[PDB]
Amino acid sequence: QLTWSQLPEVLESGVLDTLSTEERKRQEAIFEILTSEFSYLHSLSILVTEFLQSRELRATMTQTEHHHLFSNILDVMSASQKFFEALEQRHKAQVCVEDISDILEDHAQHHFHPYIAYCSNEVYQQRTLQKLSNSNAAFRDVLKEIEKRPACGGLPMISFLILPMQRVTRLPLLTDTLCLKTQGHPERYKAASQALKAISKLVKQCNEGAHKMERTEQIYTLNMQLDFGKVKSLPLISASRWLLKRGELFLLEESSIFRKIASRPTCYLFLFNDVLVVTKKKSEESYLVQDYAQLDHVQVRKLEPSVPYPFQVNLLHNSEGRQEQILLSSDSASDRARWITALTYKEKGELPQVEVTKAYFAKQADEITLQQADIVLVLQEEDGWLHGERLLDGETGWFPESFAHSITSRVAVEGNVRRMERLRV
Repeated sequence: QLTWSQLPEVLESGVLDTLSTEERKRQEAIFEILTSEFSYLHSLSILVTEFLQSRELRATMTQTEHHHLFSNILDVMSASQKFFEALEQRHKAQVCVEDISDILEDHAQHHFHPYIAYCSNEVYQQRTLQKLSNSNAAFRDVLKEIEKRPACGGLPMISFLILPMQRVTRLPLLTDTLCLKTQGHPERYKAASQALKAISKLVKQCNEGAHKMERTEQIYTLNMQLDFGKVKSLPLISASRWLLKRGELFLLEESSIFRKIASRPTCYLFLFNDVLVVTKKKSEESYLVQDYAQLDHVQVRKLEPSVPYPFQVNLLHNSEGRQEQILLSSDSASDRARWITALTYKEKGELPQVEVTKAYFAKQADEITLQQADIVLVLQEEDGWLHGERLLDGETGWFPESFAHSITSRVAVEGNVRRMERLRV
């Protein structure tokens, strides 16, 4: 609750009477990094004490399941503590802290490596929790009882496990504000900038690691599931191929006008960044490929209108070297837009800006996870869904428009745009 200005030691010193307002802000900026860091470190300790070190929870899982669930949280927690400790000594030593940029850069360059591993392991962590919740009875019971305990603060385990990822994404914002407020001293500003570059570099490494691990898992898992026996074999595995969107769609026939809303034939699409694969789902883990085509040679178009939201996918060069047209429909206007936006994947400042109001977690390959106060540029709006590019890292995704509110005041708008340029890769 207390701010640096309200801090008892700062009052007794009475440095307030003679101190530039910008410096008061630099000290509040440094104080925010330390105060935010402690709350996270405390939240990490709850995760370690109530969940990681729960013998009963370990008893419900296997030696291997525990590693995926919790990962190197002990290593990540240890990294956070040493960092807070360095910052704290500076805070205790003097009423007005000279610099913390040296600690910011040093830790990001040499001691923040655990975050990259922890962030990259998210794909496994998520699937491990889901498998445990859906099919492990013993797990569900024990976790609820731990969640009921007062220390968790009636926060669920998942929200603790996502905290390291959230902090590292916000570290550049806190360091940025410092750079803005360190402009007054020339020598310090350069060091503060050194920090943002190192801090922003670390986020890039964590973001890339998450993508490499997640796409590598998807390409191997999908490679087994897609059965290319009937058609000309296509090598799916590649270190470059990733999944744009997957989904079931309704097959449309022009032969019959009188369609039904029951027992409608369907097809399942896997759309990769460079290839579209048309399959028909046999099991939950087998899909029989019917055709495929390079995204260079795929056209998409809305169909003139029941079975609403129809669209036509044209394979100009198909698996057999020929041309084929697929007529599909979806029962969601927003869903059709997401398929067209993906299928046209190959194809500034006047971009409407929105600010996240409620944390949103991505449920699909299209979507982009967003936490509160994240800014997102808006690219397309359809049926209550916004296709947008995250201001912090440039990642683009869909999310419901209900989680954000329009920012119209230019002074804010152009501030975020000028601010995004500073952290732009």
